[PDB]
Amino acid sequence: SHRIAIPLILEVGNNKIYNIGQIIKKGNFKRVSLYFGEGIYELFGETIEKSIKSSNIEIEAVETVKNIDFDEIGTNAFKIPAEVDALIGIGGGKAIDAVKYMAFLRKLPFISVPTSTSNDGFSSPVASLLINGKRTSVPAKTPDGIVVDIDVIKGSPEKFIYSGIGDLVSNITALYDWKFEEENHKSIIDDFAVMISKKSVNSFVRTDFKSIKDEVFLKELVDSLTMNGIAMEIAGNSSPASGAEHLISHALDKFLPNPQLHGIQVGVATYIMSKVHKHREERIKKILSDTGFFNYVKGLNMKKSDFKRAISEAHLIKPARYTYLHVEKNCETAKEIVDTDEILRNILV
Amino acid sequence: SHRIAIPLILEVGNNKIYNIGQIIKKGNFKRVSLYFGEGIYELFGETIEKSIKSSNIEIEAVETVKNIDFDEIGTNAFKIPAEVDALIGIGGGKAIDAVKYMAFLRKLPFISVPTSTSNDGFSSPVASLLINGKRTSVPAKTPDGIVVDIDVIKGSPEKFIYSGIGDLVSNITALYDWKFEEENHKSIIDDFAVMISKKSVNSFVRTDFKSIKDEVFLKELVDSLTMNGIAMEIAGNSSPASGAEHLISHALDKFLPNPQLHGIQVGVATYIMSKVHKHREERIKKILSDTGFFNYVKGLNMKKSDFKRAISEAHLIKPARYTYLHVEKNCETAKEIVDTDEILRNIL
Amino acid sequence: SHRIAIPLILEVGNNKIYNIGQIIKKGNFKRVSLYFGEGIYELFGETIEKSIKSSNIEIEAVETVKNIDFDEIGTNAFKIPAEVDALIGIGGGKAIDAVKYMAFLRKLPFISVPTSTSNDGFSSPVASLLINGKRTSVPAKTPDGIVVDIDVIKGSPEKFIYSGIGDLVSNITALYDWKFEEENHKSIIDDFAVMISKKSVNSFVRTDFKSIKDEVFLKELVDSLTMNGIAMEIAGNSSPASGAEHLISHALDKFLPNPQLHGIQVGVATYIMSKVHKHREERIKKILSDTGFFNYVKGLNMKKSDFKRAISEAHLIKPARYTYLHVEKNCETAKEIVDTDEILRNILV
Amino acid sequence: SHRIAIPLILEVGNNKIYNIGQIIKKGNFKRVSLYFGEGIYELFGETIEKSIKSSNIEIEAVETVKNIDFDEIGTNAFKIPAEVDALIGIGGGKAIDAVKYMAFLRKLPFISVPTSTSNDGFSSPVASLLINGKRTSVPAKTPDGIVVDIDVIKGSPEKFIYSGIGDLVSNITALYDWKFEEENHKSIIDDFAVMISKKSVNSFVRTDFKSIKDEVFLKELVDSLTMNGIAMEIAGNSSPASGAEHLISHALDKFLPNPQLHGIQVGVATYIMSKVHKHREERIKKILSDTGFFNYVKGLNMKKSDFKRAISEAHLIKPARYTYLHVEKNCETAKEIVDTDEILRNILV
Ligand SMILES: [Zn+2]
Ligand SMILES: [Zn+2]
Ligand SMILES: [Zn+2]
Ligand SMILES: [Zn+2]
Repeated sequence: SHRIAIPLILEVGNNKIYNIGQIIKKGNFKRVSLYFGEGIYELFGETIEKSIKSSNIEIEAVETVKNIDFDEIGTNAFKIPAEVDALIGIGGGKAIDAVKYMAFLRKLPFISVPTSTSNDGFSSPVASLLINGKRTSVPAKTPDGIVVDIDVIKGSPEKFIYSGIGDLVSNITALYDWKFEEENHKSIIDDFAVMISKKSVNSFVRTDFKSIKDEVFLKELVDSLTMNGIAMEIAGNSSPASGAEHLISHALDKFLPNPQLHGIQVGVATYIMSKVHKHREERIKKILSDTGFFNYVKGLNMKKSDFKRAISEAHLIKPARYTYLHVEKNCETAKEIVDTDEILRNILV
Repeated sequence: SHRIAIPLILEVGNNKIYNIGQIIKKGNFKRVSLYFGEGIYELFGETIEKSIKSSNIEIEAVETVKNIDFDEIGTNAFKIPAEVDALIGIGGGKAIDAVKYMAFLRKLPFISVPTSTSNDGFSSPVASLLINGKRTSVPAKTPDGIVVDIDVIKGSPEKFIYSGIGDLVSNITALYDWKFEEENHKSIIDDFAVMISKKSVNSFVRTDFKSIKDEVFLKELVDSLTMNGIAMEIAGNSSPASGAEHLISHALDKFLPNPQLHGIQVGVATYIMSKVHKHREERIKKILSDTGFFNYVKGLNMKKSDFKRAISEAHLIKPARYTYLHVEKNCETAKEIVDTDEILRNIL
Repeated sequence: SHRIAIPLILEVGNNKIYNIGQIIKKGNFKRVSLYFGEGIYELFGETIEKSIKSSNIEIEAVETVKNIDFDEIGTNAFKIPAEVDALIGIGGGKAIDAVKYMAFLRKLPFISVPTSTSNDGFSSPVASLLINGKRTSVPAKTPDGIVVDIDVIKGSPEKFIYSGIGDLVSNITALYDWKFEEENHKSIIDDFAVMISKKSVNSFVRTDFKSIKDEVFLKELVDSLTMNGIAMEIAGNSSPASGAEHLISHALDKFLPNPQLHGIQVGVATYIMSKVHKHREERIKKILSDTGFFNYVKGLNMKKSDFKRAISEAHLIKPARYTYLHVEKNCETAKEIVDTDEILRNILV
Repeated sequence: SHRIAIPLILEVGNNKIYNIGQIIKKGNFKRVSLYFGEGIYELFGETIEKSIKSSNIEIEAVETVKNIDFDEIGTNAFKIPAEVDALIGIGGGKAIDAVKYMAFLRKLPFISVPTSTSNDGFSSPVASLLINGKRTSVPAKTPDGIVVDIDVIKGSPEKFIYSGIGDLVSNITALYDWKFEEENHKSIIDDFAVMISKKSVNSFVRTDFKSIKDEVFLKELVDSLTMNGIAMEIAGNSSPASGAEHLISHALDKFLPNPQLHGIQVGVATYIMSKVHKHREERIKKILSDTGFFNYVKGLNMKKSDFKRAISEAHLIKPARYTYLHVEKNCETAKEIVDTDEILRNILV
């Protein structure tokens, strides 16, 4: 008994920041507040303000987002003046998630304007926040508008792109777990959500590329991450884009003091789960190699022992689900993979 | 650009508590947590648990709700185990609103089982909580189920019934303000929401009654309060049930340390607004008199001065709206009413 | 897996016809066609046209509705110019149902402006048409707008009001059959649909009245009939307003050459079913007596034998349902009622 | 003020016919009727029946669809027994559209099982029928389920594949016209609809292929055509997949006694419109050449003069729209293209 809110505004391409005003006019907002990640205003602020003001939209306030702490977010949410019609979030994944959550708490339209794509948070119904010092995924609301400027994304640090590659590829293992879950009568698949998620991913995986900062490559990456969010909205849950691989990453977040980027953790987890599933192994290996994902991850010195533990505790994150990692045998296989596999032996310490 | 979630389960009548298990089976919940207001478990707890367990539904936890403090609610919300499918709230208005808010934060189905009807919180998309020590109305989510046992309601303290009468009669003034707002191009009316809110209220207002603990009376009261909540869900905002009269009450809440029951404040506010509107004055006067609402309110010693200030600050609660009290002249009229009116001179 | 379209426009009261322009402006229609029942334009046409034109809405065409024949309706439907945004139907039940069906076939918004209330056709998702010479209830679409002028209704012939009373009171038995059906696992009740249908009916039944042309009485009658239609739209089927009593009437329609008004047949059927249900008998008897419904019906000379046959064949109209009349014993009881009951002995031949 | 019904069931791939029973079980249908196009039962009937019966679903009737005449369809619609829960249509485009329309008239769930893909009728909310001897597109309802078996499609006659290519490629010009329309304030674009239609098409256009009976090629063709229909359902109108190119085809249908396949007419129209738009010309030329669409069309001897007339009359099909062909200048340009263009000089007489 669930309701679907497909975003009204979807713009991925060139020259978007400059035209943000005309882009969001479709929402009929009279009065907005802009929330910028640190340093972001210095880069794009004036242009964004000019653009919005010239589209005859008033700006109540311009603020900076400094953290993803649940308490500070709730405080700030209720500080938002009652005459505000809409929230605009401009920045990285953390900034987006914070503003998204405020809009959720105040039941306000939210426009997502990410300056990087480290994951699909910028398009989805879930927010990643700090809850009692621990990074945690919590229900929020899907953005009403998503505006991604590929020029801006071109300029982002490569860590965020690798992170995005990791969160995208996870759709392959997530869908497999979802099907396994259904076969075990522990859920029901949403066919359309599967179809779009699958199409987004397969489009990306097939795209030729010279480098990861390639415009065509980035446009495909962003389109798919956007799609993933909408697929979640359509399904009414995270399954289209979140399976065991995600549960592994969430488990890591609960005991590591300094977890790596969500996308990075999810990517490694996806590789692992592919070998456990014995499904789409070559595709996943190829994309994560060819893009330099594995290369990059080696430099981070993630521990085998931390993954082994996350694998064991993955099921605790969503105990009513039934992924491969809700089965003890599959956990042991997963752990044996982490100890044996050649790529892992290389990129993990 | 808004989505409507009409509750799946609606049950108002006799022998509901005992059958709560079969009633909620429709939701297909596998594992629930029960939250009881203080003293409520001692009264209905065992029965409720038995009923639920016999319908093959697992109970993860049974807890007590001790406040409506936003911080504690958030803390408790994120303590709810991940395997929980649904939240059931059993108790008074404060208890219900707390559990409802947790369900909102965790995106979980919520079953509302009120043991009193002091207001339409038990059926609506808004929660009344403490925010920085101040009672404040905040967005939440409409319950997925509402189960009201009229026997339990029969046994509630009269103060909650009077409160309920007050929150119900407010529909009359709210709808008028809403129409005024539309005429001033500051919103658009949702015709269906107007229809059902109007029907619930008119049904109640016409009902003959010996006393306020009359079963037919109570059943009507509860039906309308339930309707009000669904009306709000349908409209996508509070306007079907919340106009200037409510803005008055919310304004009182911001400066009074010890506000009265929402319903009580809203009732008095409704009487005042009727005279300002010069609309349905006799109906409102009659119902609030005949039920003993006014008598009851006299005993509370609410101050004329507090109402006058609330009237002046009502507009600040929702400055983008356009109720009668968003116009200075109508505020002066409202304040002259509080100083003059005979009933008010008596009960304030 | 079903979608709900609550009407955008709902207006029941005084001075509605004159203000039809301003009332429908909310729909943002640019170009409409008006369909009038026979004689209806003579009464209200100029006013309606003036009002619409003065609200800056173009009128493509003004036409007359002459029948409820399915073939003529389809032909006329596809003659509607492609530039037409909306259809307005002004007249009696047959006229409304015809225009409603055209709007259904062309997927056009429909505004219902009934000049009588012989039944809830003016507010519901079903149309009553002639199919192979037989009156038949068929799926259509709920109006987007309903505009009922109580002054116009005041002036309608009494037969239509009695018909309306009959179609309204049927909620009581329909809801009982629906509950019975659920208990037998042959359907699932929609709680909200039950609540509103129940509230509309109970409001009406309790209303004091001097005569059936009383303004307060008519306003209540119209509100309820309107509610009944919306109840059906909400449930996604007819059950909130259509039970065995309806099946009886539909069965009569299949073998009678000259059936009486839907409402009239339904009313008598409702009385019968109340006795079969042994539920709300006194209320139903009281309302149908007090309003003069029974006295009116006596003049029509409906046959006991026709009702007995309709009772036997009721189940054939909807064989997958499970009302009381899907059980042989209850049919026998129904027939014994028609042969015995004092009121029926007086008002039927 | 419009409601979206995304299909519950979407299956495109191998071994689908045989498993139709398990596939449709998700719909919880208790009793269905199967409607087969001519000759189709002989090919797949027994298997389909077995499969359905073994999934514990009753089959009320098995019938043959013999045409797309509106009158015969209405007659047959109302002959469907009241206890039927769902209609299953198995066959070509005409067959599918006929059964779809019956489901529309009886407000019944519909499962689309196409044995060819000559167009996106099998996934969309519109039906192509004969109205007064003229092929005409009319509002229906989107299927509740779509089941396409690529093995079956492999074995279809090439003319349907070429037809499908033609109806698919039209998305490129349709979207351009839609944007033009919006710029002229004559409609509002649905961003998500644009995104999926665009993604389906671009996926197909990029797919390498040996032949048009290539399994990967076909799977992509079918996925996109499926997507086009859902895009239409999402938008609440046909614009995502129907622009001037379609208006041209529909205009041909109104004066030709023997029109060619919708898809074929649409494909040629799409080439023409691309040159008028001066947009995506090379892509469209490449795909229609490389697939052998143009060579195939040459054999049909469509007349230049017919296209010129269709171009002039295109606007009459939907006069309230504002496509390029709602502007006189663009019409002469289109007509000069038909007289001049090298490809057209070759493939048209
Ligand atoms: Zn993720
Ligand atoms: Zn209230
Ligand atoms: Zn009826
Ligand atoms: Zn087409």
